[PDB]
Amino acid sequence: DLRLHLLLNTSVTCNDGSPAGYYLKESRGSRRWLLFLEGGWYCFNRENCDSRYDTMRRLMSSRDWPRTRTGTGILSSQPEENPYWWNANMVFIPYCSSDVWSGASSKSEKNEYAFMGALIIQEVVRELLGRGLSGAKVLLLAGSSAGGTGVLLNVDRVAEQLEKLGYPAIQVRGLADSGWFLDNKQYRHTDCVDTITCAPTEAIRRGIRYWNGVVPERCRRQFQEGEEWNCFFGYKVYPTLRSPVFVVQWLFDEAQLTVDNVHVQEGLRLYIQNLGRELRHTLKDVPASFAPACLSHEIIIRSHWTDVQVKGTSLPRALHCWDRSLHPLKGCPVHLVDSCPWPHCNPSCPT
Ligand SMILES: *[C@@H]1O[C@H](CO)[C@@H](O)[C@H](O)[C@H]1NC(C)=O
Ligand SMILES: O=C(O)CSc1ncccc1[N+](=O)[O-]
Repeated sequence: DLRLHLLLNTSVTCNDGSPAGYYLKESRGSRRWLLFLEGGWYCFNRENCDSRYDTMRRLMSSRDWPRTRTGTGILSSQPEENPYWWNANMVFIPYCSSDVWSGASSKSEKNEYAFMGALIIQEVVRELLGRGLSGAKVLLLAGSSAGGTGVLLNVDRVAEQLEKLGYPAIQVRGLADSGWFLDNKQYRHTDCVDTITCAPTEAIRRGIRYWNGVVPERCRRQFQEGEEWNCFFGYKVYPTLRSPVFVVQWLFDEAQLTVDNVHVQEGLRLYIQNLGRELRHTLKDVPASFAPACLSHEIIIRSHWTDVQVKGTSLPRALHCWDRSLHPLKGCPVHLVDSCPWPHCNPSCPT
């Protein structure tokens, strides 16, 4: 079990102004720290944030959070379930800012909701430093879905924060799971007239303004004012990052298909095959990646995350090989992208 700590800086809040927080399980003597960002979409205007507040309130508020959570998958402390980092210090950071971890805005007379995802991460890091993180050798910022995009948006800021605080020896790395999206053509098209019809590029453009969203500095400098939404797309932001980042992405991610309006005749067959080919292409020059040809969503905190393999190598093995590479390796690969073109052409895909 990981134990809840609400942030001592109560100005760093979830959407409704309740304190943000983190769940922690320390591992005495380990100098590895895993900070995991939860996912769960986002909201981008008053109306759709209000709807999310009614039926997804745990993603907008800490008022009903339980005192503990069980660590699963990469957050498990059992080597049977987590061959990779079972002995690490484990941190689960709940997603309660609805801003893809990008926001830097407080609730105020002008703002019904606070969007503080970028500041939540910084505050968690700050408060963990007094709880043992100061002695760390590696801080792996991991995340799934919107949390995986959050890794891409925040990993270099965590590195800069620790450098400025006087901890240049902590190696900051990122693990982005299911957060590598394409701003591709939808299978069927609708103009952005409401929440359902609004494609992510336009929803994110609106969200950035609504959240006071922030993106990594080098990416911001490339795309400039009004175009920061580009930095939410992994293939565009990744080349601007300095921290080592391992990318986990199903070739046929269910969230990608959702925003593409895909729910099989020749037109759709070709669409799906082209999606997989495009995703594969974006990963060609990503040296640490794991991209199985499956229709699914998230992997790293699932209890059976050890089951899927690409070219005979599981994700926990690939992550271990990545660790070794950061000290090519014989029989210990880190770039694992399926080449077969249809979901479940890999027999190890989740059932
Ligand atoms: C609390 O968090 C806010 C927002 O990130 C920050 O500006 C402020 O300096 C923090 N205060 C303390 C005492 O850490
Ligand atoms: O959290 C989830 O399940 C999905 S998040 C997502 N999905 C698709 C496109 C963009 C995003 N966003 O977060 O940048």
